[PDB]
Amino acid sequence: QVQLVESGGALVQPGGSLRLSCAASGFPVNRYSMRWYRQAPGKEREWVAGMSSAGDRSSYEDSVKGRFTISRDDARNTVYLQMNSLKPEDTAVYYCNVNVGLPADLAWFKRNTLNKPVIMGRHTWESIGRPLPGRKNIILSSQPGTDDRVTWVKSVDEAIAACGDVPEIMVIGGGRVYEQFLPKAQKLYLTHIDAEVEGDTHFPDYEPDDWESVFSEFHDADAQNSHSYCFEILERRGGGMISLIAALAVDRVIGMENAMPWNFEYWGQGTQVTVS
Ligand SMILES: NC(=O)C1=CN([C@@H]2O[C@H](COP(=O)(O)OP(=O)(O)OC[C@H]3O[C@@H](n4cnc5c(N)ncnc54)[C@H](OP(=O)(O)O)[C@@H]3O)[C@@H](O)[C@H]2O)C=CC1
Ligand SMILES: COc1cc(Cc2cnc(N)nc2N)cc(OC)c1OC
Ligand SMILES: [Cl-]
Ligand SMILES: [Cl-]
Ligand SMILES: [Cl-]
Repeated sequence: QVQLVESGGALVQPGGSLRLSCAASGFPVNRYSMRWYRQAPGKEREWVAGMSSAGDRSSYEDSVKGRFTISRDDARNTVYLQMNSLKPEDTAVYYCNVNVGLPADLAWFKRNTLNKPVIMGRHTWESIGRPLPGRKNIILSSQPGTDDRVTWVKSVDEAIAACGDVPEIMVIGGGRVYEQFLPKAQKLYLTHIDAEVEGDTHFPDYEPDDWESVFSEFHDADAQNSHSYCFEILERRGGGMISLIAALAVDRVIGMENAMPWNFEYWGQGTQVTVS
């Protein structure tokens, strides 16, 4: 039922302007984070621009910031991309992207990680597929890095060193990374999702008795959030920078086929912009 339909692509002269539209159906655009991507042949797709669900933050890749501006039309349930000072290298298929299923968890994750360094394993980096704005992104891999926009490290010790002298480091997944950082963690930020879903990755088997809950907030399933969910912050009974943040369904399920099973990603059909 969720549909994203882009229009507005055209042939434009260098230095010209264009406005793209994405007509959305099946969800209200002003209540989800929305992103634009583009892809030219022989190149990987790249994130272009995004706006947070709350509408209080927008982010752009360096080559388009200022030139491009993202906007959401409430009455038309449509997302726009205004594009100025267009260059031949802007030639690409442009399309919108949205995650649906549990937007409250993604807002909670953003609120609790902005302006902190995040550490993730290579599989989680591939699943997210874009640098998280406003955070230093640190990727664990035993192999050389493959993206200049983030910091690649080859060990737990290198990952922590790359965070520098900060008050808090957020470890954001996935299962293998959580297993190694849980014994160093002083705090767990957990979203518990009341969903029975198949998983191939689980959060590590921590002992609830060894943790004290200092924050607990219950929420109901609603029109946007498919299942009841709760936010919890635990502190280790009896100091350090490391915190884990994770969303757990029933039986500590966190992933399936390199995605979160309660999250559904949708992509538009694309519209071709040609600058010649
Ligand atoms: N909150 C949630 O519910 C979350 C769920 N997930 C889910 O987790 C799943 C992925 O988790 P998982 O499959 O365990 O993969 P991870 O995301 O933990 O990444 C694993 C990779 O990280 C690298 N790595 C791990 N430890 C080290 C180390 N000490 N030194 C160097 N490199 C290291 C290796 O990369 P290499 O092979 O290149 O060496 C390894 O293959 C996905 O389904 C994702 O959706 C992810 C994040 C949050
Ligand atoms: C920002 O979008 C994503 C974020 C995360 C990590 C994550 C998401 N939610 C919570 N509570 N903790 C986390 N560590 C994981 C993701 O997919 C695995 C994401 O893409 C949907
Ligand atoms: Cl969202
Ligand atoms: Cl990207
Ligand atoms: Cl290590």
